[PDB]
Amino acid sequence: SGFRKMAFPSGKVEGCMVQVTCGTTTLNGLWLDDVVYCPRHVICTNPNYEDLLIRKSNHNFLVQAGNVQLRVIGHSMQNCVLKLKVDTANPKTPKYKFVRIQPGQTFSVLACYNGSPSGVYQCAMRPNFTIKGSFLNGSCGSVGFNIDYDCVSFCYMHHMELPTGVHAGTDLEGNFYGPFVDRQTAQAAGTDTTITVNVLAWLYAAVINGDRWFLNRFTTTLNDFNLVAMKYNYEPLTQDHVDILGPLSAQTGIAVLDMCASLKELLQNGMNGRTILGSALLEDEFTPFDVVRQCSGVTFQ
Amino acid sequence: SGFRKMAFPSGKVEGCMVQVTCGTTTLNGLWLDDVVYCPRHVICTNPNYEDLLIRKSNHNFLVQAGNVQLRVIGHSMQNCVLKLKVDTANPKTPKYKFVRIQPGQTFSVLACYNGSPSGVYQCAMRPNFTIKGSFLNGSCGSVGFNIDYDCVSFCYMHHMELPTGVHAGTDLEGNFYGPFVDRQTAQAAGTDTTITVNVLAWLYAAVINGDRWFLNRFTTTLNDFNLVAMKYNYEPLTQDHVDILGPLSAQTGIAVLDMCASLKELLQNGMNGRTILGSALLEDEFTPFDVVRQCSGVTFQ
Repeated sequence: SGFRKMAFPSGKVEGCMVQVTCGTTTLNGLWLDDVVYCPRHVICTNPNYEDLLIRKSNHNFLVQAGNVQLRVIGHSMQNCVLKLKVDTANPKTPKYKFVRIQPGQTFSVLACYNGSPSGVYQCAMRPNFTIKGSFLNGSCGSVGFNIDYDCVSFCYMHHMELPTGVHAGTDLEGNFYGPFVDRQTAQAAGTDTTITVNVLAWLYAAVINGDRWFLNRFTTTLNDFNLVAMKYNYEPLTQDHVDILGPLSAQTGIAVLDMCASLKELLQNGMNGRTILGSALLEDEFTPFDVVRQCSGVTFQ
Repeated sequence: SGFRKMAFPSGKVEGCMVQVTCGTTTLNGLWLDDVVYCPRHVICTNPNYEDLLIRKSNHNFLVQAGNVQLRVIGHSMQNCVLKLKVDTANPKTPKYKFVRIQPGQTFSVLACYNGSPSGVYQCAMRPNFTIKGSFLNGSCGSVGFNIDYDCVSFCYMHHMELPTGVHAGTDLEGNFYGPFVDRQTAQAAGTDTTITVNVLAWLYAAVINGDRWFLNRFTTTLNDFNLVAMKYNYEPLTQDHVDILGPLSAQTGIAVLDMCASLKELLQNGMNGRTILGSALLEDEFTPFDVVRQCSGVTFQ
């Protein structure tokens, strides 16, 4: 029992983190097999990166894997990431994939500086394709990831901070999440919404942990819920969401639409100074999979 | 910018986690050099563990380090932990120490099942010597830890769940945190308090991140604060706490006693539907060191 914002063990990823220096820019890179991936705004000198990359040489890129120097024998650009071919394959390369996630899905972030990992935390891809991360100068190139049994699914590379303090970046093929670019504009985040299906999974987690004060006798239809959800800036709930919540409904005997009715009441009345799972807010950064994982017992390696 | 419940990178610790089986009991153990540490209630068959350990043989203890079997060549008891001497030193042994923490200090937990790490999360040692963790059957033997540069400071081994759903365990010399024992009684947690000095560090983190709505013109003395703190079940604030907050006071120009006055007002009025750092509650599981680390940029390895 208990419920915590939990991240994946980060060891498999620590073994891939390296430092990349060019000119007076230093950031983090990801070393898998014989390629080092990093953001392309590491190249020298409003931008046209194809111009700038042709005016460059392999020997301009310094790459540190701990103490050991790494010898760059080739480069190329893929969308907003840079691929630096080095002469040594990473012996610590885990089984991996490059995977792009959907708004509402969660991943773990390994924040890094100068190639040295600093910390690990859990977070979600907001519906407006930002993430509320924690980053300081030099964290460029840190990656986000999930782990399934023994395989590391990389889903995110960090690129920049937006004026509101939230963060933006790309998948590992170099394609940005959301309408952002790797050059200086007045870009801003769109207006965000709350991830409805996740709030309901979190409520099931509370029931499984002995909080039931918010439960009620009422029920409601999908349509009448969504009418109330949109009033409070909540995502619509789909029939697929109702199926994905099925297993959690079974374990507790609370029908999905019954729990919707409790959420409707919580939105219309607030919590009256009570708390759920140690929180005075409705939490939306836990998916149904996350809740089942933390209450059933699944491990990895 | 941004502020997140952050844990230490867990790789150095994953390399020490092993599985220990005896009789029909299976739990996790910690493998450093040529010793495997694990809770002693793994021994067979209200208890007297010295009786039970003398009726046992090295070959009763099965130890799995991944696939490889480990050969137990000796055993001994240290307080509530068991030391199992094996014939192989762990090549992945990091530089480490065994260190006992104080209520109010934080550490990272690597939750484990059958020797396989499952997840990593941050938490605090409550003033009543419990921790609000997340654990399921089989997590016995998982450890908590801090990392300072390259050295792993182990501070916790998990032992049991208490009737309220909170957790209890020992340091790595086998001495329990708090008035709990490794046998079945009606033991319960004492009444808890809120960690005052941590709430103030969290408020400084909010100021550093652009939340200032709770700041005020007032001030207050140490004595008049503590009179209000004790009313709301808050720890007393000491002059040492005021010194430890010094550097954060400097960075922001908010005098420690000025911020106390804001906390006094927050306690007497509530937040009026506003939030601080994404939270509708006053958070008390971040220390001054934690806040400086996450806003200055210190890494490890």
